[PDB]
Amino acid sequence: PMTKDSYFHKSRAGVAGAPLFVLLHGTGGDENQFFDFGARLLPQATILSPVGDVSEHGAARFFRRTGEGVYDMVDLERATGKMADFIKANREHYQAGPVIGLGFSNGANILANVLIEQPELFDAAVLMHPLIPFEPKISPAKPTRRVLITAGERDPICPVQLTKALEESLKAQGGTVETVWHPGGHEIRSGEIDAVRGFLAAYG
Repeated sequence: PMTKDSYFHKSRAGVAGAPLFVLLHGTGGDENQFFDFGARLLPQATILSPVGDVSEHGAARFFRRTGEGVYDMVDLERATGKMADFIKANREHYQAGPVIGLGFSNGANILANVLIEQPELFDAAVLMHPLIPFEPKISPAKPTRRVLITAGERDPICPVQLTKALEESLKAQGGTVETVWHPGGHEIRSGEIDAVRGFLAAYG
C-alpha cells in the first residue's frame, strides 16, 4: 500500500478548498453503502468512502469486538490511528478544506473515537446510532466543530443513556452538538436523513 491508500476505498475528487467528506459504513456494509449518498449531499466535496479492515466471518467492520460483542480497545486504538492518518493524508492529496464525516453504527463509533482522540481534526460530524461504552477523557475541539447525533430511543444496540452521555462528552469538548431522536430501533428513519440534510447544508 501507500499511506492515503491505507484502506481500500471509493473516491470522488472534489474542488480544492471544498470539504473532505469521509463516510463510514455500518457493520456488514462496505464502500458503496454511503458513497453516492454523500456525493448527492455535498455536490462538490471531495468524497472518500473506505471499506473497513476487519472481517467478522464475512461482515466487514472498522475494529474488533470480542465474541459476544465487547469492543477490543487495542484494535480500536489501532484503527483510530489508521483513520486519522488516512484522513490527514487525503486532505493533502486532494488539497481539501474542512473535514466532515458521517458514520452509521460501527462507523459512527470509529468516527466518534477520532473526535475524541484527535479533537481538532473534524469540523463537522454526523453520528448515526453511535454506541460508546466507556467514558471519554475530554480534550478541547475547535469552537466551530459541529456534531449531529441521530438515535433511536428503543434501539436494542444503543442504550439511550449511552447516547445521552456521549452527547454530553462531545458537548464538553466545545463546538455544538445536536441530537435528533426517534422512537424506534437501530433503523435509520427518513426523519434522520432530513436532519442530515439540514445539518450539512451549512457546508455546501
